[PDB]
Amino acid sequence: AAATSLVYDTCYVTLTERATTSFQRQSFPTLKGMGDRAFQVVAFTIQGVSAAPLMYNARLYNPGDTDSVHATGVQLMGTVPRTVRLTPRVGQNNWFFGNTEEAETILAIDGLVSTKGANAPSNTVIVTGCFRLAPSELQSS
Amino acid sequence: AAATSLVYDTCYVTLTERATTSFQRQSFPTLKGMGDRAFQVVAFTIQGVSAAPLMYNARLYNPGDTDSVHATGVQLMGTVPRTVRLTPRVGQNNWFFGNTEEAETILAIDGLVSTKGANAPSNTVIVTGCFRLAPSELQSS
Amino acid sequence: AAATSLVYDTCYVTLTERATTSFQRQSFPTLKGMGDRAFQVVAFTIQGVSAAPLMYNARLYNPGDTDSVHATGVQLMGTVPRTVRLTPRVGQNNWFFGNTEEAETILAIDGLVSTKGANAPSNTVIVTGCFRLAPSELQSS
Amino acid sequence: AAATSLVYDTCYVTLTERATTSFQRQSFPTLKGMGDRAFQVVAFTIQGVSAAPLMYNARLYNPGDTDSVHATGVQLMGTVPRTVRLTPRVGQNNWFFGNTEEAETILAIDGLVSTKGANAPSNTVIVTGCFRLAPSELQSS
Amino acid sequence: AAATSLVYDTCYVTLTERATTSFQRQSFPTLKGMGDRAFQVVAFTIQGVSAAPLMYNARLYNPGDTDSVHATGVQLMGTVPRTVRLTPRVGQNNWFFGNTEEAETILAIDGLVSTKGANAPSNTVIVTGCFRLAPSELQSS
Amino acid sequence: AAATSLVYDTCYVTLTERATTSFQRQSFPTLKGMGDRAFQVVAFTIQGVSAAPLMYNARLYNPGDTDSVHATGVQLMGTVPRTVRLTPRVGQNNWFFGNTEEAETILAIDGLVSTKGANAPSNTVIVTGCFRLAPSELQSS
Amino acid sequence: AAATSLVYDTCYVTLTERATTSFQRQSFPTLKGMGDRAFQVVAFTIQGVSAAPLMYNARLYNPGDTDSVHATGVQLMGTVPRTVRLTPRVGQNNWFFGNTEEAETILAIDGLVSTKGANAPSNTVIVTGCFRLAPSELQSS
Amino acid sequence: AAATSLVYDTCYVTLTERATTSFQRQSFPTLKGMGDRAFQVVAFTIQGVSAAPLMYNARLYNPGDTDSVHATGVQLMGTVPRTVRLTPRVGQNNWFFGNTEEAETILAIDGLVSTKGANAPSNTVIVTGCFRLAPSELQSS
Repeated sequence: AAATSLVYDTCYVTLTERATTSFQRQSFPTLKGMGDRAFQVVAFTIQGVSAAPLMYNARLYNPGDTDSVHATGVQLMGTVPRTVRLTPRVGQNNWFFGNTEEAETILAIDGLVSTKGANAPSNTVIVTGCFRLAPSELQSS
Repeated sequence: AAATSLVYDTCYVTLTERATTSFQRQSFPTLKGMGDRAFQVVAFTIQGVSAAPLMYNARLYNPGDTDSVHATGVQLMGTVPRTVRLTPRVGQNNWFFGNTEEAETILAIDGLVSTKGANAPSNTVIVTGCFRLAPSELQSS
Repeated sequence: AAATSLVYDTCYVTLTERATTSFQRQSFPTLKGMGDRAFQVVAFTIQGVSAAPLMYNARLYNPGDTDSVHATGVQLMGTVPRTVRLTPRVGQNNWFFGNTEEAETILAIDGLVSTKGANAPSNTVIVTGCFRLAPSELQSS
Repeated sequence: AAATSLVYDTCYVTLTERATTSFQRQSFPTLKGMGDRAFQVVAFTIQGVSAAPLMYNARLYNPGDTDSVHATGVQLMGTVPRTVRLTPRVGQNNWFFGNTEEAETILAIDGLVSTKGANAPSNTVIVTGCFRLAPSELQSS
Repeated sequence: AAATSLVYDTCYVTLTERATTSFQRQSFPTLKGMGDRAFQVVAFTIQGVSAAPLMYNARLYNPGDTDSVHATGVQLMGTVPRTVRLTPRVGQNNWFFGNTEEAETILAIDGLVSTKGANAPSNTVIVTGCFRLAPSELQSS
Repeated sequence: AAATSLVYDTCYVTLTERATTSFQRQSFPTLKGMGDRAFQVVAFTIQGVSAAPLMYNARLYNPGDTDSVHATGVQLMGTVPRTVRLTPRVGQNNWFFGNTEEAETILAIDGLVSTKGANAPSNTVIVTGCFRLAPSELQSS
Repeated sequence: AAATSLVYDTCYVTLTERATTSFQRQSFPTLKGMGDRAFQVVAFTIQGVSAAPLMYNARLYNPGDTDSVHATGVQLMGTVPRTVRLTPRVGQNNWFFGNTEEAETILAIDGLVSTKGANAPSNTVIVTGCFRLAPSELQSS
Repeated sequence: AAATSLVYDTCYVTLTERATTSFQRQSFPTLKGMGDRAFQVVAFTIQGVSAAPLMYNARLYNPGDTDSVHATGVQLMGTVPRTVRLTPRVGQNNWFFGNTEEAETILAIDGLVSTKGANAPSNTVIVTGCFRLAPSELQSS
């Protein structure tokens, strides 16, 4: 019997008006280089500052889905950091197997503007994931 | 943070002796036209009347499965409405992502006869689903 | 007996100085495409950010009224999201019948400026409605 | 001060496959001939027998609406009486003023079939309303 | 969030034998000049003195109704003030939107005589309304 | 005996650097058009946003005074709404008689700058008064 | 309503140094011949004896995954039976639908050696699965 | 030590007037294909619908008996499903060894008519068995 580990990884980014920013396995330091060991999304924390009015929407993906099974819903962005926590419930947190490709999408954050055609002001978003890890699937000699 | 909504949708149908009736996303009014927002099956209620002896079997599908992961098992049909409730347990209720195709199967109900080659008498079945809905995955301007 | 469903829908917008933004049935994704089934306003949540000083006033309409029966009263807008909740009491929440036209007004938000003739700075408003839904009024075959 | 009266009225009918049966003020004996005194729907009880499989859907109207604000949802009909009770909640029970026209619709019951083009078998439906009555609006001499 | 105000307004009148006296928005001082802000009837108090036998009947109207949804029922009038209180229950107190026309009817009081063709003796009636007020629907600059 | 009513009225404004903005009877919708009925200041709520550093000072006047008997003291203004409540104690809340002139001053708000000769940046202030109202002083026929 | 059955199935094997032994649906007697009825992994018990030092690693697969979502982690093997229990948590136990192919992988056990190129000594492993079974998806006549 | 499994299997049928329908090992999906592992009857549930008056009698057999050691006794059949549960007590539930032949009889249901020579109307019967299973009797390599 080998106990499950728990880790917090974190990348960040600047959002773009009519675009979606993808956070894949490679986006999270530890997950990117931990090797062949499965993992699961426990919770995600999203902090966000924008120089001017601006919205976003963080969406959690299940492994191999073409679209997100969970989301935070549009969030406003002020000139001050504001945090939102996304938590998957049953059926929104299937485990990603050990060999999940580096480019696999985990969390995607859409950028949105309320005035047609407008462009996103300066803005930053810090995304922190909380993941469980099953035992390493080691190689024999 | 945006709370999960809960909705009851309902279609119906006449079953056919050696056929399976599929209830897809489009079969449920609200789900059909709610747009890009994920959902999950909470419970299903099946009512059924048959003019003569006749059986059926409601089966719950997970998203994208070729076969059902849960079922009610064959049920008899009398000349009076009789209700059965199907409830998914963990692993039988994965969430369907927001962009799930309209033709995706959710619940399938097989029609059965106990005498070889016989045909199904007049019969109706009312199917009501209970679904959870994640936040809408809106578009930017 | 068929239980009432509860749903959260949400659109957003940029307000204009001496104009009123109308949120009609079509403005809410689920309501827009759920078909012929009545609904009622439970509560409305309004979040708002403005790049510079700016006011607004959300007003709830009863079905078919020429004017709003409830309102939040003018609200100030800062460079940071600030939420206000509008809740109808008895007589301010009559049900909208199933066939309510898509263009029917539910919530209207006026934009206001404190200096004569001034124009509204960049601003966004996220509006979330909480609605009850009566059973679907289905068609026969 | 004059206390509110409470009355139970009741008509019945045979439903038709792709038609809607309207129960108007005139359909209820007492309401039809009580004169100029307002009233309100408290509850409705619907009993139903059908010689063969058949569905129906009772829908409550508010005064002067073009469509129903409440409904029971489709109900199955067996060869034995089965009762359903419809109860309006706030916003679904506005009072009908004393001079409400005899032809005003209160409850409408749709008839439905699960097989395209089929016809409704023998069937009866007993509808009982429970209404509150405000004081009579009498005439002077 | 802006709290609801509560106000007591009051007009009076002499009743006429086979006539109905209408108390419209303009009849109540504050309501007449408060501007664009919705309101609701909480309770009405009616005091009445008559030099000789005489009856009356106060009736509450919902907004835009052609007839009253509530009433006190005929009341006798003595040579001494006698008060009656009319209180709307759910469905008899819908809110009047902010722009309700000044001539809109709220309470109507019928005058009645027990002897055919007789005329009403000297009489006065003091009517006091209790109303809730939603926030003012202000104009922008 | 006629109970005292309680009302919330509200106007707003943009402040000017070395000027005082007066809120008179006419500035409050209901008070402006309620007619001949006395009133008293219960409390005042002042919200304020400023695009840049800026101060203000709300001062309550007694009826007919040449200067304010109460004040909030200078308040700072940030890029986010900040509320302050002014409440009169005994001797600072004398009643204004029914015929108080429309131009009578109730609350005055001074605008202030910390750098000599500087000008006030964009700014808005929402002022809400809470007033008690004595019975209407009606006219005879 | 038909209750879920619970079954224990068990196969065994000799592990090979740099190879992975797959336990598919066919490997478990009952599952192999039970027909079209879905099932789920509850727990797995692995017993193991090795004539000389030797390691192994049991890994649980979700249905249709290319890699395992759970594992026991490398385990040592002595000259005496030693048991380890593998239990899936949420997201590691999705149900396998009724028509799951006989060759579908459920549990895979890797064989490992600590000295490069060495070969595995005599060894046996007994694997017992605990599975839940949904109702049979029967055929009509 | 290996725990006993518990399974629910279920077949169905149309009964014939003066005939006995046998449910053998092969009639139950799981039992038919589970291989060499003994089992025992825990309980049997029998549901039954008949288009017209008709009787039946379910009888439990011990392994290898020429006649049933337990029975439900004649049961009436209505136009509505009616369930009966048969439970063996000690001496009526001997275990069937692993190699029990597929054609071995477990439960037999006689069809009966109350009028001499009459024929059975349309009818269906759903039979569900509850069985305990001893460990599999596996083969060596």
